[PDB]
Amino acid sequence: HHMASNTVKITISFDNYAYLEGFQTLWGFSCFVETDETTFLFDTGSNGRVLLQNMQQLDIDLKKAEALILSHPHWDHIGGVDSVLEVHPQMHLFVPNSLSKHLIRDLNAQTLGVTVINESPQQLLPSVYSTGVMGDIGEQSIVIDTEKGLVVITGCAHPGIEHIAARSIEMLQKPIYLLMGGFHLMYENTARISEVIETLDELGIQNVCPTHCSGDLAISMFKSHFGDRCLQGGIGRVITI
Amino acid sequence: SHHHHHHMASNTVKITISFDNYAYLEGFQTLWGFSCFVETDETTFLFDTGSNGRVLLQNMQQLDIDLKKAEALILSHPHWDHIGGVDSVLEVHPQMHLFVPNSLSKHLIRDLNAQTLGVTVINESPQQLLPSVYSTGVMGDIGEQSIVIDTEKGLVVITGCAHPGIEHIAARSIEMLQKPIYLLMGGFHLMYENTARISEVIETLDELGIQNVCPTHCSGDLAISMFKSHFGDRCLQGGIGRVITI
Ligand SMILES: [Mn+2]
Ligand SMILES: [Mn+2]
Ligand SMILES: [Mn+2]
Ligand SMILES: [Mn+2]
Repeated sequence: HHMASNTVKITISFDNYAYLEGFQTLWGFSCFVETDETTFLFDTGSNGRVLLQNMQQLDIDLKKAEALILSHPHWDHIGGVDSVLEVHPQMHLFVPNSLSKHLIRDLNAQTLGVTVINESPQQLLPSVYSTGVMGDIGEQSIVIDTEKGLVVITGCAHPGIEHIAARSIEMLQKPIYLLMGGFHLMYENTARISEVIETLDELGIQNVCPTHCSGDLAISMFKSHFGDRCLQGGIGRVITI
Repeated sequence: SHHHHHHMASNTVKITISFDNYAYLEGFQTLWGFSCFVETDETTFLFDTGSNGRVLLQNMQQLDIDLKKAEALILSHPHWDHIGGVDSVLEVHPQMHLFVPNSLSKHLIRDLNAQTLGVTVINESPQQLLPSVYSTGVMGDIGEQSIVIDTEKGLVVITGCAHPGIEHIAARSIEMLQKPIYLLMGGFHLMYENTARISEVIETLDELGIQNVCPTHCSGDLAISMFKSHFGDRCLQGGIGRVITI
């Protein structure tokens, strides 16, 4: 009994892992989201020239995108904004208040307008919600409401992947079908990661797709724990809900 | 069997402001950030890349700056409005050497190494980078380097946003090379200082003997006005398209 999404197609378009041959791996994250109600870009990687190149090689039509959502102000997620907005300025933007006011001003003058998200969760597009800005760095994740459950996407997940999972489940009172993105576990030891995994098991996370800054150790442990419920990420990966 | 040596000081230096939130010439899009195209006797380099690499390349075309004659790219510090144009510059002209502060992400340094002629990572010690061109070394909490150009008229010190304090960057430069400062230019980060401390900054720069200033970018209109009242013609107008000849 929800106003959920019919089909959701997520394409990783920038990553430091490669799911497909023919793509330059670089540090950063970005993914292209197509639903039956909206189309949007989530983050822009560290390099907008490679990002545009990746999208041409993936047959991603950037001009079909209605909105650009930014997770947090780090170089490896806003590094492609200028290249994206040059070719497709007619977009509404959704950014966290952690972003420089100078940048927010420049973006407003270039696009259909910038919505600034605060600590309060908020719907952005049909079936697409922001967690609100969390953590000291000031990061927002996006929650997509689908028939199979929630799909949560994070940039580097600085506030803690388990706090973002729990925030999303509170917002919409549905379980999480897919938790994906960068988890920022690359500097953590084995013990800590097993605690995170088992908290994600308590919350009932059904599938995960850790990539970007998640860490080789964490990704391996996630794989051995979730098995086939742990999806291979990287540039060119396509996930359909 | 003939020997060849670089000059210690450059006889002529030409500095072109190619990205700024002030405009000196008509018909350029101001945006928050800074970039400088520097031509010396023996080398040509970029100092920072603004916040928007597409606008940066457009500004450089309109200014008849050929990016491809630049031998090096120097980054002052990791803020979005100074590294925002790096990817656009390296796509058209990757055959450059890079000089970056150690406050840059090691992930970003790794990526820049694979795409360029190589990255030199500056630490806390001052360091020569090019003929007549030195870095102060990484200063401040954010980790910002400024460049000191050795000229036959004295030192030309260029700064991105000057987070460590413009008076400390001035003093460091003078310690480095034991020459007076002919020109101190760039963003001085004096935007939210009251007139009382802008005044003690100004007279510290007077005691250091700064001969000319060009505050721009994040300097602040309050400070810029006090600077232009104190220095008169020795305070130069900044902005896109401003060409300073030494
Ligand atoms: Mn991050
Ligand atoms: Mn990241
Ligand atoms: Mn700065
Ligand atoms: Mn700045």
